[PDB]
Amino acid sequence: DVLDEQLAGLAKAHPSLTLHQDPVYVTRADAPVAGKVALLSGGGSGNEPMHCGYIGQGMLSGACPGEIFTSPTPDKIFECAMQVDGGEGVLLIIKNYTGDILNFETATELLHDSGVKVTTVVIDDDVAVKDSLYTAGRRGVANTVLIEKLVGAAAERGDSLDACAELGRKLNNQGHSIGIALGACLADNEMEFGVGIHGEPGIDRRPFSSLDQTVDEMFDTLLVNGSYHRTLRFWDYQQGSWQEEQQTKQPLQSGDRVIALVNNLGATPLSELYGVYNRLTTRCQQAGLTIERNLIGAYCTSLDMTGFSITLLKVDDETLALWDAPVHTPALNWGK
Amino acid sequence: DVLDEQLAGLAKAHPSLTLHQDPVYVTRADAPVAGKVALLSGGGSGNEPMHCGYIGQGMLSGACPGEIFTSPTPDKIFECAMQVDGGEGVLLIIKNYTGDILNFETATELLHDSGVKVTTVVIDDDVAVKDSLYTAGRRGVANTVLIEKLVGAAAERGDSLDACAELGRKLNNQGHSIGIALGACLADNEMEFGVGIHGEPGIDRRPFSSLDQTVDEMFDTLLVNGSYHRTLRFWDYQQGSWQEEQQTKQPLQSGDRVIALVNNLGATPLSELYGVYNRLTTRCQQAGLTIERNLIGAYCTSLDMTGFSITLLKVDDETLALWDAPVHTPALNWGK
Repeated sequence: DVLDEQLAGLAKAHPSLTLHQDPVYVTRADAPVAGKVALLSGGGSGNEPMHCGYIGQGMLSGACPGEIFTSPTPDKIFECAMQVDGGEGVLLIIKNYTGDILNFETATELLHDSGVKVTTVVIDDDVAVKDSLYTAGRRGVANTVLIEKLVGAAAERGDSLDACAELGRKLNNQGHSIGIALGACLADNEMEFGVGIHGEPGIDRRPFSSLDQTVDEMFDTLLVNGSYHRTLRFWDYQQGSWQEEQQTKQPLQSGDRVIALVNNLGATPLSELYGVYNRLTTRCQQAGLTIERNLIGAYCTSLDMTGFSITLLKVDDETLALWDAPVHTPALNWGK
Repeated sequence: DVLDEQLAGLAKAHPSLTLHQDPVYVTRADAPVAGKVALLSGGGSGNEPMHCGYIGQGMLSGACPGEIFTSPTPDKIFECAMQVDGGEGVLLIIKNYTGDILNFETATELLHDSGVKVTTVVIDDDVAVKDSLYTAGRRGVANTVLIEKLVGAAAERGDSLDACAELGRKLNNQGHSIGIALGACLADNEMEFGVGIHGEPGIDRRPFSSLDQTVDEMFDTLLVNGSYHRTLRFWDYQQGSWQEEQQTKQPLQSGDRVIALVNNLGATPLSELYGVYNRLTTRCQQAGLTIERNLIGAYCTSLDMTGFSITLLKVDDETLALWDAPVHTPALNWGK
């Protein structure tokens, strides 16, 4: 019952959302919104507000929650996508986990065969660990939030499915995240360095000496692990098939302008996140990175894990315009 | 250093805020704003985003943070008030703790003597305990956030100092809060029932059985402890003296329309607060209470305490209009 009660609570708190039953998924109350590319995501419960907190104008059209840390079944994704399609296509944003990849792929193929124009964006921003417990390649973590906002803004503006997907894929190649935990959702004064959002092990356990030193090593790891080459699969709706694409991320470098996300993994005092941000700006300025915009708070949690993550996303004038554009969701709200 | 770093991070993250030094306090960057009543609050650190997260158009003009769970010294309050005064006077919002009461009282007096038109609003919404560790009467807790927004909206509209204060005092008499904790910032499956935001003891320690049963008894206590008679002290700037006023709160009753705040005390998973809200709505509906607006998240924390509080505030059409009015702060943002 607890998950059901939680979802009923969400629907009651937010009349602008619609909680569907049999199967369970969540959409904007006004879905389908005709005339715009629809954005859809989803994944396990326990990462709230990701993704149901991001449903609204300028962001997601709908989301499909699964069981705790467990991919939604493909029926939820298929039915949600059908519900949100506004005739300009549906963009599926998928975090890189083996379950999520499998279920979103099953749904995507069937959607295409049912006449829905669809394609995909995979998120693999976590720089810490290659081939973790539930992931081939790198894990999809808090950069998903930033990409959902930016691609959400483009869709809301009227950009085509192809333009939205291309933007999503580009941003994914330019975003870098790392997380640490001081306690699971460890010995005294010890941290799990490079932790995942489903409790997966990091690079190692190591001493926690101070907040400042912890940020320093997270920041250093973003730079050192920033270069990354891998194959990602995307749906080509013209051909009606999966296409593999080899792509390379460049590390962040001097001259880069970034959006910074300092994210609470569940149980970190907010005061401490401002201390994290303080050290982050100093390391950014020293490395010739300009932080243009920031988000600080609980945007991609891991239940009640004690820890935090840092995400830096390279941006330009055009992406900043997309950032500044209106968003109206439970977790992010600004503009007219 | 760590407090200093956290405040530096805040100032870096939000250029709409100005961090002052010698003494330390925080104001809107555009303060003093001419032609509008200025709103000021403050208190110990450890309750973030209260109060620095509420600085901005439609809410606080400034805030005076103290040391952890410790009132700001009166020099901070005096100097902050001087800075923010826009020639229409300053309203000081004070949570009912002996330290805060003492320090804001010292500052208010000196402000009046220095030519600043000033008055005060005391918050004593916590229904759990009378005469706690650091409180004469009832503790001031999360309803402070609600009053800050509503009075903030009244001041921004151009209401006089007296109207703003009268609104503040009235809302204080119609707002009711209670909190529980499952872990300090307890035995197995035991909760501290009626905990305070500085870790003060509650009504007692009692079993935790389920989230629904906990909400039931929190809600029942709001009703049972709702009636309250006490003396509150306010600054009469016409007489230039402290004036005692005896006032009585009525309990919420069938027919009342309310704003609901479900508040994370620091380490409760967000999903769980929606579960709390689900049950709260059911009990409200059963009791003839109409929840008109809600806030769910971390608005008045107690460092990394595991627990939550529920606040219900009686409202009417006029107050709902003030709720819906624009607000632009780090922690609360909506409207044009």
